[PDB]
Amino acid sequence: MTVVPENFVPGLDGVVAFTTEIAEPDKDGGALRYRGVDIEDLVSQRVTFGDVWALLVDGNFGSGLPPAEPFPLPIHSGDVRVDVQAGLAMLAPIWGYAPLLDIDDATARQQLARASVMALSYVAQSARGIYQPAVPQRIIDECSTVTARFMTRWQGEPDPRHIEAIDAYWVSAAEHGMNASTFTARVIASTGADVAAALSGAIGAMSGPLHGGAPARVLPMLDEVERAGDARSVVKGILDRGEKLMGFGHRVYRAEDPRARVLRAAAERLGAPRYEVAVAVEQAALSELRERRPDRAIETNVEFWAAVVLDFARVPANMMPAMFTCGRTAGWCAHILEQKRLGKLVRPSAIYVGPGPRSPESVDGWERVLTTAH
Amino acid sequence: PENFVPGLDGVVAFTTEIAEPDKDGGALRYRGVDIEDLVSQRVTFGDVWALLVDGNFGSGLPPAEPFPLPIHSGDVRVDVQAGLAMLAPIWGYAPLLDIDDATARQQLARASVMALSYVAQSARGIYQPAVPQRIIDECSTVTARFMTRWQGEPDPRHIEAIDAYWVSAAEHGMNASTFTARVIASTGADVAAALSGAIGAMSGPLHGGAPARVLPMLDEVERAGDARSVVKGILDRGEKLMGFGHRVYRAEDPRARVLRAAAERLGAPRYEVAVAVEQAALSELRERRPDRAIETNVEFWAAVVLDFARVPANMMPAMFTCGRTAGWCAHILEQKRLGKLVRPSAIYVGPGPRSPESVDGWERVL
Repeated sequence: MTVVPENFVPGLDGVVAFTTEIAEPDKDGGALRYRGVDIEDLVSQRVTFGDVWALLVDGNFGSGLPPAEPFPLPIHSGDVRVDVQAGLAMLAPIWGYAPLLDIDDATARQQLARASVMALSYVAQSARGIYQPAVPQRIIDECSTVTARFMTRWQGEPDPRHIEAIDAYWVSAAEHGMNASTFTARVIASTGADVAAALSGAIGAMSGPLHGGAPARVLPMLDEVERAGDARSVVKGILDRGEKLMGFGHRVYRAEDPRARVLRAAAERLGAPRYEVAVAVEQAALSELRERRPDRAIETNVEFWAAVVLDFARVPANMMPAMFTCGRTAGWCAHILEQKRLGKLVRPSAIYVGPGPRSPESVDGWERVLTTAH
Repeated sequence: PENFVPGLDGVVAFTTEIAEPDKDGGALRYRGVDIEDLVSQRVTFGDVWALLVDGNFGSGLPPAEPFPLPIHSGDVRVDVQAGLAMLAPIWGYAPLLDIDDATARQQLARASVMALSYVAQSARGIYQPAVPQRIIDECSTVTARFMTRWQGEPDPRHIEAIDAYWVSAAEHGMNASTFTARVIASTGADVAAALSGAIGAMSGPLHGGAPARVLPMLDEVERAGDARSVVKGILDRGEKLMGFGHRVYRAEDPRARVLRAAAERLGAPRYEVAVAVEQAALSELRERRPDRAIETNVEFWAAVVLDFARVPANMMPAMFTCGRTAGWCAHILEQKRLGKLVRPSAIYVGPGPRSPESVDGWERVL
């Protein structure tokens, strides 16, 4: 049994695994930048998601995400995350993706872009479901952005205001430093595996409820406030019965999350019908939490306004984790390529603290083991 | 960031009670039990799966249920990565966060044995009819079921060789696939999603541990007839000698020793040449660097044993994956009970603030 080092912390909390040039969540400064470019300037100027993908991955504009080729989704599992996780892995043999170790940066960059947009197409197809006929490719070819193509392939005739909402949300959710799925993408890429395998594994980590970042589960709250007309009494009733206010908690940035601000502004600008009730809930929830526990720094989670914006765009609640996955594909691809250029296998250690040497016959249940001596 | 080393190299990420690859002490132990005891006494893979996962004997891996593999991608690794992921909706796998240990353990066993069944079906391929379940039901162990599902009528000596290999390969401490399994599990995801991602990381050529590509060497020696000449020849033409190198354990890898013994005991036809190649390779290498500890890679005898059991070279990575499912499942259950997200950090060193207009290609953005 080995001694545990004095400085050991479980979960690698606060342990630096990489340096990165991709994006800076400036929590002290209250700002988020992608390759130096402020997120507010990207969203406010309505830079489309396909261009922000290229910015994060390449470090500049000029080679946006291309449209998806026609490819009917082969997986129908009843879960969107499963469909895209399995379907992406299956791309490597049919498309001829070699291991990352065997290809140059340019080929890796092309495979990342080709697979990244197919992930969005797969999500749109899986969301539309098997009980509807597909949207013809020539209808989707009318669109001029990838986001508009995604909304058309899914909804057929989407409101242009809802297309704008998704574009704001995806840009705001594209990248945010190291997290379990970004980390998983880099670990798999560090083995030299193909890019589809890395994206597939990252989707698996994204699906975990403790990953963080998924749109908050706030729709029953906003329904409870619509029908009662009083946000503060609802907010107090939730807290007084022992429940938790979804979408609010400890600060992430110094104060307001810059992403929460752009999504509140988008919901306002695009006229989301739930906007006022959501703002009334925000005021009442911050008020109640801040006087109940005035030592804690409490702020609105961006995830609160993520759910508002997606609900506006007609995204069902059980589809919101998939929409988060779709925007984060930009950051996943940027980190995969950065990890490719790094060329270092990720390999931490483990310390053994279990039982010492012992015979099989000393282990509980050995008598219930059948072995042949033929 | 002064003398910072990326990739968590050497950083301790977990403590574990599962197994001790005591390389510097010269022994491998699964829950304290020496691997040589397990293999020499012919403990079947399904019972070692339980030992690693539970910490005790008695609740072996169950047989797979009938379930024709739905993914036929041309890549066996892809078939099982995707197929495992698809198990969660049809089987009702809730996230790890939402279930108790007994339910998680049950789901790990059910999916782990389906992975073996999927590999067996993928390797047998779609151009052959499936083996009927009633023939597979005649088997008394999971490894026997695997080789029956694949080969239809497997030689029992070949089933024994596979049992030896899979137990030798079930677990070996922290590596990229085990680490990936733990990270995914630490998010609270379902166990199929963790095994699926682990298979992705396992497929990378830098992962390490897959059976060595030594069959052309063995081919040339059995043809040319003289091992030392061939070994000299390979080194002299500038190539490297597959399956031999710097020591891994203190001296002989204990998994190498049990795999060689099993090839000898089961009468593998290639055994005599493989032994000739081993002695020649170590002698020739020990001559060229006399102050270096040189040992046979276990992966050398892995290829010999697998080739004996009629595993084609392109199916050896999947055979390695099959065995390692036991360690993956053990580590997922341990991560579950640990209940702590794996959240490392990254340090920004990129450009400072700038406007979108100043960025190359801004003239192309609409």
